Amino acid sequence: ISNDIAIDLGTANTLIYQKGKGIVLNEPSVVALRNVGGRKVVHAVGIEAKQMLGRTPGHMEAIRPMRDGVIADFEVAEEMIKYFIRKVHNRKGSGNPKVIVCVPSGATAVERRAINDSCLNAGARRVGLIDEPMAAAIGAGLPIHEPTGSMVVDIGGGTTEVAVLSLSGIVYSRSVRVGGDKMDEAIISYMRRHHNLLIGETTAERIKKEIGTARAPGLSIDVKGRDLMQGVPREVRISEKQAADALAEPVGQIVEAVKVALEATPPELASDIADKGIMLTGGGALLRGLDAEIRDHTGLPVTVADDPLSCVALGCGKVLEH
Ligand SMILES: Nc1ncnc2c1ncn2[C@@H]1O[C@H](COP(=O)(O)OP(=O)(O)O)[C@@H](O)[C@H]1O
Ligand SMILES: N=C(N)SCc1ccc(Cl)c(Cl)c1
Ligand SMILES: [Mg+2]
Repeated sequence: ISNDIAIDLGTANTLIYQKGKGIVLNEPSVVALRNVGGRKVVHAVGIEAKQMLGRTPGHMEAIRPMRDGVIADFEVAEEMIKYFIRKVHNRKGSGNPKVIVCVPSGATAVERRAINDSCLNAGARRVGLIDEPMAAAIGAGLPIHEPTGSMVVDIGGGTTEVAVLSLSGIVYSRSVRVGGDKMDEAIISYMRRHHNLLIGETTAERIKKEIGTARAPGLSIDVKGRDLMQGVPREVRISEKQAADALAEPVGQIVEAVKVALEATPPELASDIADKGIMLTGGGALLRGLDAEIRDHTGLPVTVADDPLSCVALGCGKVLEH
């Protein structure tokens, strides 16, 4: 029994894999803070904190400290990390925990040092950082040890990360701040402007999951929220076609990010990718029809990973075990 862990520190969700056990934590990357005196104290982390989004009293806030793929608040991020690490600790396990944390290509030296330090402050004896797209690829079952290039497109909350890998190494990587959050935000903007209804970010995510799609059909759901002009609560019906229209902008931006990456690919790797095509991972890959949109605009085969939300955690878990 071990306390060694591998951590997917996502913009929206954090997952921990524990050596010998598998994925033992999967919670929103959210911290709720309460004002006391002039100080902010940690009130909740993870599942409860996300439920507080859009629902806080004045003396509280709920924050996503990694929301845009950068560390927005080092102290809150460190509190989040230490909370999750402490939550999975097994008193029956060995000490001197080794901790692997997945790092997106664009993370800065300052951010990497901060994550290292948070892990040490949580009781880690050793901290290893591994490249996140390597983790995503391994978790998606890509044979990244082969010479032939593989492309992974990882659509998360706050970012989409594209990488080309070969022989166990990253050859190209690019990050854009378009992903699941931009999709939610487009649905929010759509509801405001077309239906005069103000909706919360959690409701927007629910709409995206239930009726969202990258391609117009159709079916309909009830959407409740705040009236734009007068403020009274009310509800409207929204269809798949409407949701498609809402999501078209961020979908197009994701497709463009994939095109930009492809365009940077040198000849031999382009040949490789022309054969194998593109692997989608991340929760954004669950958007109905996104694979088809990418295929259509690139002319390349597009596959959706098995269990796209868990690919990175599964991948670094594999690395942890070996
Ligand atoms: N069924 C779904 N359809 C579309 N998007 C989804 C679905 N399920 C989850 N998502 C989105 O995936 C994103 C989370 O992806 P994830 O890979 O966990 O991101 P991160 O690693 O950055 O935390 C969120 O924007 C979430 O709303
Ligand atoms: N994992 C993501 N793709 S976004 C959050 C994030 C940002 C910087 C670092 Cl070092 C880390 Cl470890 C994590
Ligand atoms: Mg991720």
